[PDB]
Amino acid sequence: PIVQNLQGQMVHQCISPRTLNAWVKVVEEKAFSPEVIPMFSALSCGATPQDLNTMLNTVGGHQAAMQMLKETINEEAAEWDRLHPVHAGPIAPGQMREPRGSDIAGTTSTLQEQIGWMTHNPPIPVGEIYKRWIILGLNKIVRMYSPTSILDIRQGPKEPFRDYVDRFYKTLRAEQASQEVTETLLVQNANPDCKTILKALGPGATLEEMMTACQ
Amino acid sequence: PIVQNLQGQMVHQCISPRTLNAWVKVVEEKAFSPEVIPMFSALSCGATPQDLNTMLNTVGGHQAAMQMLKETINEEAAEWDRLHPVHAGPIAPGQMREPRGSDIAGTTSTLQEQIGWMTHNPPIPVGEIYKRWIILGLNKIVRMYSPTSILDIRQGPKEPFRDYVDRFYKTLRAEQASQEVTETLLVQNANPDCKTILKALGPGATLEEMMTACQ
Amino acid sequence: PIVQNLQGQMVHQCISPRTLNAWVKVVEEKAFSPEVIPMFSALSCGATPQDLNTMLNTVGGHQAAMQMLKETINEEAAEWDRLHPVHAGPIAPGQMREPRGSDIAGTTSTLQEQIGWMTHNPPIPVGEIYKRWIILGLNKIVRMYSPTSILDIRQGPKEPFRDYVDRFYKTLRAEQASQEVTETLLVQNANPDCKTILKALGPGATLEEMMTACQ
Amino acid sequence: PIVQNLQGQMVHQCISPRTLNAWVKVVEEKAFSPEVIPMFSALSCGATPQDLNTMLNTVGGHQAAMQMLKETINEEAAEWDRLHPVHAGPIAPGQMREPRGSDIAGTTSTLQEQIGWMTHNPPIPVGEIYKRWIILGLNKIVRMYSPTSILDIRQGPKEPFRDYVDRFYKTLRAEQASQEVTETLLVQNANPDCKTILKALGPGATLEEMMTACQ
Amino acid sequence: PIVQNLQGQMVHQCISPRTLNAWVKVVEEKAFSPEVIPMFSALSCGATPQDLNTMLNTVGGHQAAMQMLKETINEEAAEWDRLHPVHAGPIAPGQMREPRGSDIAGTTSTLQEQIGWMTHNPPIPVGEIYKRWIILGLNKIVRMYSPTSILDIRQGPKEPFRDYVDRFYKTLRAEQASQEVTETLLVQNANPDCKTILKALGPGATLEEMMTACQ
Amino acid sequence: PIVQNLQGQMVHQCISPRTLNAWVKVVEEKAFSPEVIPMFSALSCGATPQDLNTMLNTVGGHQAAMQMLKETINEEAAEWDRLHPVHAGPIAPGQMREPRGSDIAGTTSTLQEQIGWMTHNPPIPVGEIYKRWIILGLNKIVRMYSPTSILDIRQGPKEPFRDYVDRFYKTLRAEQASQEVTETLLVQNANPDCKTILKALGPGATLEEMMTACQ
Ligand SMILES: Cc1[nH]c2ccccc2c1CC(=O)N[C@@H](Cc1ccccc1)C(=O)N(C)c1ccccc1
Ligand SMILES: Cc1[nH]c2ccccc2c1CC(=O)N[C@@H](Cc1ccccc1)C(=O)N(C)c1ccccc1
Ligand SMILES: Cc1[nH]c2ccccc2c1CC(=O)N[C@@H](Cc1ccccc1)C(=O)N(C)c1ccccc1
Ligand SMILES: Cc1[nH]c2ccccc2c1CC(=O)N[C@@H](Cc1ccccc1)C(=O)N(C)c1ccccc1
Ligand SMILES: Cc1[nH]c2ccccc2c1CC(=O)N[C@@H](Cc1ccccc1)C(=O)N(C)c1ccccc1
Ligand SMILES: Cc1[nH]c2ccccc2c1CC(=O)N[C@@H](Cc1ccccc1)C(=O)N(C)c1ccccc1
Repeated sequence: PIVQNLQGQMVHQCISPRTLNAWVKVVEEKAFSPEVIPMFSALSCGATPQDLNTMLNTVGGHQAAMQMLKETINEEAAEWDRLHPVHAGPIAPGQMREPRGSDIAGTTSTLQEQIGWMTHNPPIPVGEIYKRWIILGLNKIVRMYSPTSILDIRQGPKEPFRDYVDRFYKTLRAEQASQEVTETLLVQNANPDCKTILKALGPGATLEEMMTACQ
Repeated sequence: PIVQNLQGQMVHQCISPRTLNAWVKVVEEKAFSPEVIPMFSALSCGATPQDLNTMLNTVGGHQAAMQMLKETINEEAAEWDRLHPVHAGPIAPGQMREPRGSDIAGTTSTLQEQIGWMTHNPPIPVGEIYKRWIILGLNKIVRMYSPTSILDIRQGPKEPFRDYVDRFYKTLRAEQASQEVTETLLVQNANPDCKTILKALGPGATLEEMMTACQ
Repeated sequence: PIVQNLQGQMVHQCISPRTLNAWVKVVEEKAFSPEVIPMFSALSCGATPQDLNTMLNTVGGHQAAMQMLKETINEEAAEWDRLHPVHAGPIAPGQMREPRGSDIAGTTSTLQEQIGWMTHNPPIPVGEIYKRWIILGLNKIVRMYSPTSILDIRQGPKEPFRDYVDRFYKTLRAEQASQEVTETLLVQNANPDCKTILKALGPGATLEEMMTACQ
Repeated sequence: PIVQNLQGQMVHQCISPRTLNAWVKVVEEKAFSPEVIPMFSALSCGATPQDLNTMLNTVGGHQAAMQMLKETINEEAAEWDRLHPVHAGPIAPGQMREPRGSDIAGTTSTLQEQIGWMTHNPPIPVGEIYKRWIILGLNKIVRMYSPTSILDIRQGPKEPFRDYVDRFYKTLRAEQASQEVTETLLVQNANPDCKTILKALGPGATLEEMMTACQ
Repeated sequence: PIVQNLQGQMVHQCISPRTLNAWVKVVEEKAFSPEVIPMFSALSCGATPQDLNTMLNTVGGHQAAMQMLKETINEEAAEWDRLHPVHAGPIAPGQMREPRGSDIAGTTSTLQEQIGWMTHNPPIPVGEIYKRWIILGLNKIVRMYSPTSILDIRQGPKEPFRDYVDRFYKTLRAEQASQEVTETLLVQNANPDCKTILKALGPGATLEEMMTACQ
Repeated sequence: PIVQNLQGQMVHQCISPRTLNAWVKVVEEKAFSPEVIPMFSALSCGATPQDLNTMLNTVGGHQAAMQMLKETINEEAAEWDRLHPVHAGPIAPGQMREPRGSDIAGTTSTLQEQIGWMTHNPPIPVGEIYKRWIILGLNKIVRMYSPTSILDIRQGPKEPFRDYVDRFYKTLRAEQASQEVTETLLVQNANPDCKTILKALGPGATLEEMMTACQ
């Protein structure tokens, strides 16, 4: 990644085994459960495009997902190139060239060029731009592997209300890949006895009040 | 988080895998037992609002609680906006804008803006302000999931006094979410033989003396 | 905690997950065995009162002990206030105020005030003062939960002398909470055959010589 | 490895136990699965040729592979020598000599000479050059130990489409040692019912659309 | 411990959880096997007397040994006082006082005084002096708990020679607490067939040659 | 070890628990398998003779090997003394003395003297010189405990060729203690069917081609 030293200047630092192992284990344990995405984002703080490819490459399984991610990346890179065409022809000696989609994705750029872009003034944050493309793809994957529709999350006749609400909002989080946009459907899919207590609370009950009322 | 360097200046530093993993495991092992809250506070030392959202987002389960936390956060942010309205209209070029509730909660502010607020002179400590809102919500959650009333903590006929006092004050801590405001109820809920020894100690016995007397 | 930087100046540093986890696990594994106390003291090197409360708060169980510790802390703070009354009335603008017991225990002081006291010249070491109060309380707890009197530590008819001496001095350490003030009682509680060998050594035998003689 | 200090200058640093252990465990757990290669590359960030030999040498098993790697290294070093012959005869006192293949592979050069090359201006990046040779060899090994042809990856009659796509692209990755150059063969090797749905999608369906259509 | 900073000056640093845990686990796993002593010495690199007491205090069991260690420490401190008597009477304002045995053992000195001695010019290395006393005691303990005499280490009729030599020199190391001062007794305690081969080698065979000859 | 600081100067640093534990576990898990040697060399990067003795001393078992290592060390030290005799008589006040074999092995030199030699200009690298002696001894040990001759490594009638080549080169590595100096013996010890395929390849087949041909 790029971090600041005591100069205090922005410099490249090797990705640590600590970070590498964290990401590998998160994927191993959690697959594409939505809470994997914020972990990816935090572990890749300050990442160059090279670092981002490294993390993605250390994933052993899930190659269907990874191919879908590649397809999303290529789509975003094509759109980058539409929005910001780069001038062909030889570039000026010693000068910084403009990055195209493939440079941002780190397929056609060197680490040194990536470093140059990220630390220039003003900087071209190719690491942040590539990370956004990756998260866009990962969100699609989280939504694809979400196994259940919110419409099938209904409270069991013997299920405690809190356990039902946990399933409901966990399902909501995956179906929406942790992006916000509920109250009524939650009451509707409650079991008969809880639904009765809830309807009699009136509209605008907080979740706290609902869980209290059905405890 | 924000830490000081050797300049020695306040600078942003990436959240470490060590911290990320600690928080994830604490929640996994302890749920919303009250001692989870001080762990959250210590692990989030120097946190930006982005860092705080990261930690909250890496929690996989407990989505009922998390939605309750969101509702508490939105309440505190609405109140912030009532107390400190921000001036609409274009802000002055190159100047720091005023944060509203959603900026403090990190929903509508960038990391760079958060950094600017936290390191300004005088600083606007948006990380500390957001952490207070979060702890307020987490305390509500700790109190909700407290499974037992202090009124049902009574010493078993064969239960050692120390084991009874452990249950009593552990229950007290959850019911009050580790916030202070006892002696008499502790004696009242003691078993017959211990209660006898305790009553004969008179008022104002220290807990030490009570546990000694019933050992 | 407070540590020195390369300026090299005394600055506040966040408590590390490494330290937090160490303390939590020590208590989990060892309860209030006496060797827990020196571990507490070493893990809390350079601690502010805030850090000390953090460590104490991350303890999940043992709430009878923790309440006894609170009572000891309040006693020491009352005595601090007797010895060093603070002047009421508004304090001088921009000036350091005097800490009372509750400030030292970190109940009524901010981290910034604690930092100010600890780094002032001359410093008021509120972290060290609070740590002493805590260790005073923890020592009482170690002594309370000591399950056996030294008078009941007697060598088994088939127990090796070394195993008996281990139990004897381990019991002594708890009963005295690792504070020093023996030879004769150790011989007295030895089994018949070992006691015979020991009596014939005469007074002033070193433990080494005693263990050699009964090996 | 070589890293920059606060001068901020390029200096040699000892390889850490953290890195050494990471590499050893990766090989132990994963053999020559393709995701091992990017892990090698990241763990060897900034590596001297000495560091690269160290990592390769700490591998205990897989000695057939290691001998194949040696043969690849010797081939690349022979080619280096063809392209960049070094002048025989005594070199100038105090001056940097030219590296030949065996110096780059660290068989005939000292750590001090390697350091000199890597930090000279302009530098001769012998660590990066040697790493490329090693990855070239490791890629051959990954391809050799790939147990299955893509032609034998066909969807089971009861196999979920996603599970089939995972096997297909994982096989592709090994057979090609994680180097890119598919859609049609993936449809062809699908089972009858999925193939029907897929053919009726028309050409140019994204993988996302295909997996959606066969879910 | 005391380490140098970038000033680069000798400063006090808190003992790390890493070090604390290492020592605790070494004792837990290895007891007073001789290889425990060099581990103690290395883990206590740069230790103040306070740090040394900390490490000794975190040992939970083995209290017979610890009392023997205390007795050895008191003996060395008495001898220090004989060799270097300290002048009674009030010491000069602001000046460094002379350490007596109890100051070196850290029973009657503060951390600040210990720091002063260790960093003075010329320094009085109270940490190194105390460590020597401790190792002297630990060596006595290693020798006491050595369960077997070298005279009872004889090669089994079916025991491989290498396995016999391992037991022989491991026994030697404990009986001598890893202090050097053999060839003949090793041959004498060999089994009949190996002894025959060995006698016919003549005097002055290296161990290598002996183990080769009896393989 | 000796490392450079930010001055940036060569200074002594305590050996870390991380390093100490790594070495101890490597020996525990791997004995004197050849890949242990490069691990020793890397873990002892920058080591003083004191550090080298520390690492060797933390090994609990294998005392036959350790005594053989001592004998090798004494041989190398005797030869050092033959090549570089040191002048007897009192050395000049404040001046650096010449190291003899026992100083390099750290038996008769202090840490301060070792530091002086290693950081002098020009330096006398006593750590590197001692490490070479140790590796020379360890290599002898690896060769001694090699359980099998390359002449007994023959392909099983049902053994896959790759599994045979793994055993062959692993045996070669131990018998030669990871020092290079094969093709023909590998074919000769192949099973009948593989030998046939191999002979018909002609001389000069690469191992890659051989393993391909017998897959
Ligand atoms: C955890 C989560 N569960 C969801 C369910 C449906 C849709 C989205 C989600 C999310 C992501 C989610 O909303 N995470 C929160 C952080 C958070 C997590 C947990 C509790 C409180 C705050 C977040 O990133 N931001 C920016 C946020 C902060 C405060 C209020 C609203 C949003
Ligand atoms: C641990 C705890 N148990 C409780 C039971 C009921 C109500 C609250 C609690 C708490 C939180 C609790 O009170 N924690 C203590 C720290 C502490 C923890 C454990 C022992 C001693 C001191 C705390 O944060 N402060 C500021 C404090 C310090 C000294 C005296 C009183 C309060
Ligand atoms: C370990 C311990 N066991 C005891 C039994 C009864 C009473 C007290 C104790 C103690 C605490 C105990 O005495 N710990 C020792 C350190 C120590 C620990 C173990 C062996 C040697 C030195 C200590 O803190 N100090 C200041 C000390 C140092 C040297 C001599 C005497 C005291
Ligand atoms: C993971 C992988 N699976 C493959 C299957 C067949 C052939 C090659 C591969 C690879 C290596 C592979 O292609 N890894 C990717 C990084 C990556 C990994 C996973 C998902 C998305 C991006 C990579 O290194 N680069 C430079 C890249 C980046 C974006 C688009 C295309 C290539
Ligand atoms: C390991 C050990 N085994 C022994 C058996 C009997 C007596 C003493 C011992 C020792 C302690 C032991 O001798 N350790 C060695 C270091 C060492 C350890 C292992 C192999 C080679 C060198 C040591 O500390 N020094 C100073 C030393 C160095 C070279 C030659 C002779 C001595
Ligand atoms: C791993 C190893 N196996 C052997 C079998 C017989 C004899 C020696 C060995 C060795 C030690 C061995 O040769 N290790 C290699 C490093 C290495 C390890 C593994 C694969 C490729 C390169 C080494 O140290 N050097 C200097 C080297 C580098 C390139 C070519 C030839 C030698």
